[PDB]
Amino acid sequence: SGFRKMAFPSGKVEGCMVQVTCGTTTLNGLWLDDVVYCPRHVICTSEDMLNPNYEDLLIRKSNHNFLVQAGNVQLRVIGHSMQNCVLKLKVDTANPKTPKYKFVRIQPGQTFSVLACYNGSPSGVYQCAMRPNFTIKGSFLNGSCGSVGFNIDYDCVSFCYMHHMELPTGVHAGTDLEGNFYGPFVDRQTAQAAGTDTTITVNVLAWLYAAVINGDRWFLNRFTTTLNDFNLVAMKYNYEPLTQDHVDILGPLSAQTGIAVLDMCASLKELLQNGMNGRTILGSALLEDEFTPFDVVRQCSGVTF
Amino acid sequence: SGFRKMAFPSGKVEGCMVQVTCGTTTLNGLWLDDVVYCPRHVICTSEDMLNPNYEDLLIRKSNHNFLVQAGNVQLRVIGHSMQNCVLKLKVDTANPKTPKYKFVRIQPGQTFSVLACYNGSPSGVYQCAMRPNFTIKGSFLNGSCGSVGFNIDYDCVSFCYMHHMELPTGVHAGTDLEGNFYGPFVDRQTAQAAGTDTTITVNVLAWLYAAVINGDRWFLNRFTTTLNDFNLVAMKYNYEPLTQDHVDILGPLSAQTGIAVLDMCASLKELLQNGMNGRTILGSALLEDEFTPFDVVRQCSGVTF
Ligand SMILES: *[C@](O)(C(=O)NC)[C@@H](C[C@@H]1CCNC1=O)NC(=O)[C@H](CC1CC1)n1cccc(NC(=O)C(C)C)c1=O
Ligand SMILES: *[C@](O)(C(=O)NC)[C@@H](C[C@@H]1CCNC1=O)NC(=O)[C@H](CC1CC1)n1cccc(NC(=O)C(C)C)c1=O
Repeated sequence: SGFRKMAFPSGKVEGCMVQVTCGTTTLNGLWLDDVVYCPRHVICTSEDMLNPNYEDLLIRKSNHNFLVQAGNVQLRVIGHSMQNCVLKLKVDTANPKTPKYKFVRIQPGQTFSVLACYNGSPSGVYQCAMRPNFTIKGSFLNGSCGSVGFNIDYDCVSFCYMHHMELPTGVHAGTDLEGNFYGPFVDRQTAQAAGTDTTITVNVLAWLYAAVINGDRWFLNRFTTTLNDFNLVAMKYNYEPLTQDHVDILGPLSAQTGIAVLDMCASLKELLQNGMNGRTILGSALLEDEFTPFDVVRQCSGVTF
Repeated sequence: SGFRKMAFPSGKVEGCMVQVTCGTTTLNGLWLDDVVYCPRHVICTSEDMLNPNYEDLLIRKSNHNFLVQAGNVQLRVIGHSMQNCVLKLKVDTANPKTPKYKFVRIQPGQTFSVLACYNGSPSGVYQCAMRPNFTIKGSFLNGSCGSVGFNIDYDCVSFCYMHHMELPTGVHAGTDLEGNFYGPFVDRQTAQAAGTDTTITVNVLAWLYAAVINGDRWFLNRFTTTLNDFNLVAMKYNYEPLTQDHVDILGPLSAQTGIAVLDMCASLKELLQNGMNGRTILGSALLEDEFTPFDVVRQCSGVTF
């Protein structure tokens, strides 16, 4: 028992991280088979940033401009290509440690582990979620770019994110591994606002089930509610509307704990209307919406990879 | 920018994790060179737990009783030995992936990453701290035992913890890698209380510096205080007394942020006396004492391993 924020192990992704230099700018890249992926903004200077034409900035580059270092091993680029906002670099050697893997585009609310890298070298690891505004509350210094977000399904590593930008708010935007941005963001140094950051209601609810399971259950309440009724109170506290599909998802928790979904929605509502009044749940003095149903399952079942 | 709880990468420790069966009971062990370390309570049955004599439970064991599985590779035990509350198993093969490593015994307040394992297989990773009561707020299901806590110093992996027990509170106790328990705990199923869990003041202060650095600075206060004065207010809020050595440690933060230690101690005091009154710091609605000065440095500097 006990409950914490925890990431999948990094191990598998560590051996896919490489350093990529072009011009001066060096950042991180990801090496799978005979391809190294990275943010295309590696070809830009601090000036190009303000309004780059990537197509045209790229014509003036050739394979040999792109230095790719695997610790000390220098890989030869024998081809290159821009896919959306990523660059794909054909290289001579295939990665001996390439795991099973896939490129996924997660839905908002979905969580993933992030291995933060500086200069191809991984500095640390943490879990975060694709916030409803399509940002993420990460920790990314300069040099962090091209670091990635991933899930693991026993063997298979799912790549959901590649890091590109920081926003005025101290939050981050980035791409799937096909290089399309989550949200409306562009890889340019222009003014860009997040949008309204809402709470992932379904994830909050699971966090409650996890609480129950761990014998933090004081916030349980005799009241029940209806779906429509509860959403009225959600919308007003800026909570993502809750669908039938969200309830479905919370079924196995619901079953296990003996607490009906809507009774848990009742208990939540009263916490919105009445705050936490000082107390803590699982040590957190606020509500935590960066845990999927699945995350909770995993951690209250002890799954491995 | 941004700030999160993040662990070192696991990678290096993953390749040292193995499964150890004796009797029925299987748990995790750690394989360095030609030795596999694990909690000695692997030789016990659910009954032995209530009051085992380990010496005598052990005489009736021999090398072949101890099954050690590295994925599928079965290692041959050619020797065994009890060190305090751990068992050391001489085996035929040395671990090809053994990194540089050391056995450390951390001080209370010190943090470390934990890679939680079930059946030699690592399920996930999180950071936690040796609480002043010598417990840790972990997430450990049955089968988690022998999972370990570690730091990394570029190359060198420092082993600070091996997991053994859960306590009535949903908290955990365990050993250094020489097998001595942190705190007064014993590997037996008897009644054991944590003791008073105090807050790691010095770590809180660094978390504030990290806040400042990230432009959460509302809690900054014109007042200053004295060391003796502030401790009076600490003791009463159950905060670890603050030494000169703690101030020393907070120097480089102090310098960088331009905020004197005692001015930060002033700002803290008022947060004790006045609560957070609703607001959040770095998204946390309480004070976070599971970040070392060093942790903060690392994350606001981008160090790698
Ligand atoms: C990345 O470029 C990197 O690590 N390069 C070596 C990364 C670094 C950021 C600094 C702090 N945390 C980070 O994520 N991001 C940027 O530098 C990006 C590059 C992308 C192509 C734009 N970057 C550059 C310039 C300006 C911005 N941001 C803004 O203009 C905001 C005001 C919206 C930016 O994100
Ligand atoms: C560990 O034994 C394991 O994983 N074995 C396969 C581990 C499992 C715990 C269950 C939930 N989280 C855990 O950490 N710990 C125990 O089972 C320990 C073993 C040590 C030798 C005692 N254990 C066994 C029996 C009873 C207790 N605890 C208590 O009696 C408390 C009431 C103090 C215990 O920790």
